[PDB]
Amino acid sequence: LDPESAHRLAVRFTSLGLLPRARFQDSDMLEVRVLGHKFRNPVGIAAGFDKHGEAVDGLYKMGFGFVEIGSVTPKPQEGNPRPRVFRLPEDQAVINRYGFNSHGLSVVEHRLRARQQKQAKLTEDGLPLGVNLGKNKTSVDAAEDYAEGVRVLGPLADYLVVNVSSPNTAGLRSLQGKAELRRLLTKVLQERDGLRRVHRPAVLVKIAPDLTSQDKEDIASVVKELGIDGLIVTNTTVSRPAGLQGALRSETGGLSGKPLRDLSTQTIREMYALTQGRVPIIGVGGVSSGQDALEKIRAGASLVQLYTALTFWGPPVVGKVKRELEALLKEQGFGGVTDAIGADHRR
Ligand SMILES: Cc1cc2nc3c(=O)[nH]c(=O)nc-3n(C[C@H](O)[C@H](O)[C@H](O)COP(=O)(O)O)c2cc1C
Ligand SMILES: Cc1c(Oc2c(F)cccc2F)c(OC(C)C)nn1-c1ncc(C2CC2)cc1F
Ligand SMILES: O=C(O)c1cc(=O)[nH]c(=O)[nH]1
Repeated sequence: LDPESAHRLAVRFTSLGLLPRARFQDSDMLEVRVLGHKFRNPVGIAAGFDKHGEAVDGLYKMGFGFVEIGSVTPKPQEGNPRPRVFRLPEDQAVINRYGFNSHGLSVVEHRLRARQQKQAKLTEDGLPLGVNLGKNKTSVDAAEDYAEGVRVLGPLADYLVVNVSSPNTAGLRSLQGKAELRRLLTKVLQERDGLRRVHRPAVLVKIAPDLTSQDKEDIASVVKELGIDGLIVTNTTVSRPAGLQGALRSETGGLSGKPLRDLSTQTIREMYALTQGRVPIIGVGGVSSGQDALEKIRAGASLVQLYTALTFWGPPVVGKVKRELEALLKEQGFGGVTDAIGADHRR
């Protein structure tokens, strides 16, 4: 099985509930209140596993405390030619250049509408839903693509993600620069504020691990100025850290998994400091263990996500991360996850 074939089968099996229901019962230690919601546990599935919102209920069954679908583009688009996903088994890493393959807003809108009240119950029970918004390859006006996403899927989401950090769409990461970023996020927040109160989601910005010090300072400034609700830190890296062994290490695309882990943790640490710990962070990149999760929480993450670990450990990795995180919190004298958020910054 090539990686993309495995991905398609994984989504199909998850959607059909063909996996053991997670025996691990979440303790009160793992509960987090952030972004106006209760999260039963802080371990989410990152964007790019369920791009088209086909497997949401199966992912809650796997034991995730929250699910992020997408990225979703306004119009349907095929993304890049195959092959476009590469396994680096020696590195516990993946390189992908999917290029925002998307069923598009209308198809995803109808899928989420079909289970909207089921989701309202799950959200009330501490299992929220995120929607990650992308832009079409041929789009002239990036802000209008994101605005369309807010209008169509904002009403169906607990939080929205403005993905300005895909490495696989020409000119996208340049939306991370200051004057353009202020214009883009002002338009996104105006559109969000225009939705009816019960349909009004939190808005987060998802950033690359590949930003300059200047880029990070500029993002922190704009996020505080505009009242952005949170940051997702980080997307995949276009860097190739020294020591990658995989034969496929020089494939074009975003690198995920263990080689991204500490680059992502350091970006969390920097963004927490630049926002004075006042901007909730979802920490993501190379999480495979309770230790990986707690390092991101101590660096300033309120929640974490994983993806690549699923491809090396399978579905059991979710319960593993939760059980190890609970054990480490007890060992280090934390009452719960909330007490550990940003603990490294208090020395
Ligand atoms: C195959 C693949 C597809 C992805 N697609 C998306 C996407 O559509 N939108 C997005 O924001 N991030 C996407 N990501 C990035 C993940 O959400 C996450 O930020 C990154 O993989 C780091 O987490 P991990 O090391 O636990 O996989 C994708 C990652 C992979 C491996
Ligand atoms: C998470 C996941 C599986 O694990 C399972 C499961 F073994 C049973 C049910 C659900 C699952 F997710 C799996 O099982 C293969 C189909 C045997 N593949 N896989 C996987 N997922 C995503 C990708 C992305 C391209 C990078 C690649 C993959 F290999
Ligand atoms: O669709 C993709 O190529 C994709 C998008 C994104 O945000 N991140 C990633 O690694 N791949």
